[PDB]
Amino acid sequence: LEELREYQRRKRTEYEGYLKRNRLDMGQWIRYAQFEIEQHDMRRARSIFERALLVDSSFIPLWIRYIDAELKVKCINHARNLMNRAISTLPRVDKLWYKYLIVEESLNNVEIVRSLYTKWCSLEPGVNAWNSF
RNA sequence: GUUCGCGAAGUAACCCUUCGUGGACAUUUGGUCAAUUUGAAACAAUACAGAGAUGAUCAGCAGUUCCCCUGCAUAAGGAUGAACCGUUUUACAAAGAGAUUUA
Ligand SMILES: [Mg+2]
Ligand SMILES: [Mg+2]
Repeated sequence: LEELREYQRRKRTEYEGYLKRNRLDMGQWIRYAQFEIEQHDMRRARSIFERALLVDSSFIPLWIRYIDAELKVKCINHARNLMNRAISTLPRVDKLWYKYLIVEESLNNVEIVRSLYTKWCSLEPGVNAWNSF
C-alpha cells in the first residue's frame, strides 16, 4: 500500500506547490480536483472544488464539472442543493439554467421543472429561453 | 503587646506590683513559574551536492509564495538572499456522407 500511499502523498505536494504560486489557472484546479475523484475520495474532491469557487465563481466551466463530479458517482442531493447556490449566484447565465433542466429531464420528475420555469420566467430571460418552455 | 475601665490580693495617706475580667487598637502574603536525561538553542566537523541569463564570462534591480537571516531601520546586504522555469483534452455544436438498424 505504501507504493500507493507515498504516491498519493507525492502528487498532492506537486499540485498544491503549483496552486500556491498560482491561485489563478482554473485548469489546474480542475485537474487536481479530478485526481482526487479518481482516488475514490469525494470528501477531498469537494474541498478542491469549493476552494476553487473562492478564486473565481463566475468561471462556469468550474461549476459544471462540479455537477459532473456529483452525478457520475450518482450522489444526487448534493447536486440538487448545490443548485440553490449556483443559480442564486448567477441568474443571468444560460447554461446553468439549461443543465439543471436537462438533468431533471433524465431524472424524469416534471413536478420539479414545473417550479423551475416558474421563477425562470418571472426572471424575464429572453427569446431563446421562453421558447424552450 | 499597648491603653481605657472594672473586680481582688499584698504594700498601703489609695500608691506601687500581681492575678482574674469587658471594650478598644491591628486583619487574609505569594504562584501562568518545583531542583540534571523524557516537551524540544544553535553551530563546528565529516560526507555528498555545487553559486542566474549564455555560444561564453559577467553588473545587477524587481515581482510572485501558508519563505527567512543580519540590522535601530520604511536603509542596505545575505548565490542578482531562497523557493518558483515542472504539468496541461468537454459551457461544445452546426452542415453533410457512408454504413448498421426499426414502427
Ligand atoms: Mg531577490
Ligand atoms: Mg537584495
